[PDB]
Amino acid sequence: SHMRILFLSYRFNSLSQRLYCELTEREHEVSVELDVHPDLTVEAAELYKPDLIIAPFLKRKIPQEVWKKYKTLIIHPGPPGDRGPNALDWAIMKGERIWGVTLLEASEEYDAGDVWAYRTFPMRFARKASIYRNEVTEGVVECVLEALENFERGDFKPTPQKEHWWNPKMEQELRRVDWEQDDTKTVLRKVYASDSQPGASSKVLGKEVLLFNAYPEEELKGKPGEVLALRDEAVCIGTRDGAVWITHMRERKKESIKLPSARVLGEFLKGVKEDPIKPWEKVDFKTYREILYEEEDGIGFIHFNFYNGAMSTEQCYRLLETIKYAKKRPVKAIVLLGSEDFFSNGMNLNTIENAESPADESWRNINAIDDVCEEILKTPDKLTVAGMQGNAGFGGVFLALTCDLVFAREGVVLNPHYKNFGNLYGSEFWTYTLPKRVGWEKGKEVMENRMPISSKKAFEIGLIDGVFGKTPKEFRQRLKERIKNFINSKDFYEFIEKKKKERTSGEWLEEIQKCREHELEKMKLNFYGFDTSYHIARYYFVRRKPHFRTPPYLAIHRRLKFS
Ligand SMILES: CC(C)(COP(=O)(O)OP(=O)(O)OC[C@H]1O[C@@H](n2cnc3c(N)ncnc32)[C@H](O)[C@@H]1OP(=O)(O)O)[C@@H](O)C(=O)NCCC(=O)NCCS
Ligand SMILES: Nc1nc2c(c(=O)[nH]1)N[C@@H](CNc1ccc(C(=O)N[C@@H](CCC(=O)O)C(=O)O)cc1)CN2
Repeated sequence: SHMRILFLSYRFNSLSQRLYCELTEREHEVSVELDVHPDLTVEAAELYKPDLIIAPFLKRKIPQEVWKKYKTLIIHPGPPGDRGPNALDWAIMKGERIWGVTLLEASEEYDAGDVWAYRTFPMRFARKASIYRNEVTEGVVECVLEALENFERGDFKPTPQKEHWWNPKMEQELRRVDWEQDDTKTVLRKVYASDSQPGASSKVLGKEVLLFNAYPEEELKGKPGEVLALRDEAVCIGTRDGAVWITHMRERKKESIKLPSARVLGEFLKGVKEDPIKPWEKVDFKTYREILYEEEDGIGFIHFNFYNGAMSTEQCYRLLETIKYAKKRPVKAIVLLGSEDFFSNGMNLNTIENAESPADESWRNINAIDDVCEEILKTPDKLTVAGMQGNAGFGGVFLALTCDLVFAREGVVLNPHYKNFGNLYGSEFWTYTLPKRVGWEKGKEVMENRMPISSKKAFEIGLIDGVFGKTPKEFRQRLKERIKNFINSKDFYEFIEKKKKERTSGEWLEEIQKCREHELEKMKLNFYGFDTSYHIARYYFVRRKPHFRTPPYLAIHRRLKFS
């Protein structure tokens, strides 16, 4: 019953990773072939001889030689009968109330194969990536697990499609924001449909840009197209009936880097005044709040919505300032909540690559995230909690591990490792937090593993302290009630008493410092030494360069001892 399954994916993306966790933790073997060349895909399937092929994310046709020989099921992020490469883009642009996902059989015509499973769900008015990572992903997991059981059953007959419609690749002219003609709702719809790829084209201050990560603004009312304000490198732009914040942009050029808006517009933003809102301020209206601090029931909650989970050096210092604020408050616990889509993905590779010296900026960024980690660790008189509502990878996983307690939503995927990105040693005090949780033996195994793990697996191995809730909202409510009941028990004051004794002693203070300097010694060699694999890997990743090989940690079939 344990199947051998081959994934065909354009990239090993969030959906591919989630499915990888769901299948392998059910004791199926999953090998991945990235979509490099049809000839390579033919070879992959003849080497691996899968029981079943699943294509979670693919942008071109599987060759007939493969799907006529091996049963091949393709994910489509739309309901049955929807066909085309940009299903979610069109669903958002058209304002569809209900949407869905479909698992269909490979065929010669795009998205025309018989249906193995499907789920429908109501749409949210939200970024494409948010729909993809939540509703679409959860529905795909259900369809794939259902198709697996039906495949093992042996007698299954898929349903041919009846009604169908085709939506082609959406052109940039359809996404383009015209500030004079588009009200705020229209700007949001266009950016949402284009986020995180490929962006909504527009002209801001006479510059051709692509827009990402929009938020309505209800106070600042200016003139259509006028850059009204700057807040944490996001810009606020007047629309037909109001204003919208745009936090990130990209020059309308090949292989340009997605960056905070202020680093793209740059010289054209002289005279635009910063308009700050401290995270702890209460505000009556809709606006962009990168970081939000709220106190409830003796708990201080810190939301930090860093686009794509990437924490630039400057974002790290803004988070650090909010943590220091919270530590002076009369709360018994501080909870780091990240955002709904990500807890954290560690250093911001985009702002590093864009820096005059990416090596220097790497150094600044890793010291800044370590300063956040050290501030959390040196909190002897309050409980600290990491609540991972969404995925965490790289330095962001070990950020969470500096908190006393780590909890995650069901279905969150963790990448507690670096080795994919030119073998960084990592820091964030992992040489202290990881052995304390799972020991050194199991600790090195965790960081040697280059594949994702679910929050359920992380809990089973003792990497985190609990997993609960199906949605961000349900996770936050359960987390709050769990912490509330703990900080009002006797074991809280007993826990804090032991934490005070330990984290005020010089021996603990000394051990922590030695951990940081050892990790940063290794990291400095990653950044400045003869090996430049980190810099090369960074260049390809941030500029969306295509894959030319599937590495052996993904492709079981491309390993040496294979038969
Ligand atoms: C984007 C999409 C294509 C899926 O990819 P994904 O969910 O983003 O997968 P990932 O796990 O790699 O997400 C990581 C993101 O966080 C960014 N990120 C993470 N850590 C980062 C860091 N330290 N620094 C900078 N950026 C970071 C990544 O750059 C990436 O963002 P990007 O999409 O702008 O490149 C999805 O939105 C979509 O629309 N799919 C439809 C296509 C389809 O289904 N076709 C048919 C399939 S059979
Ligand atoms: N055997 C086969 N292979 C497939 C599918 C299939 O059902 N049958 N379904 C594919 C997923 N859905 C689509 C639908 C349309 C397009 C498409 O239209 N692509 C452009 C390429 C431009 C682009 O990058 O989008 C083209 O002209 O070929 C790509 C994937 C995955 N590969």
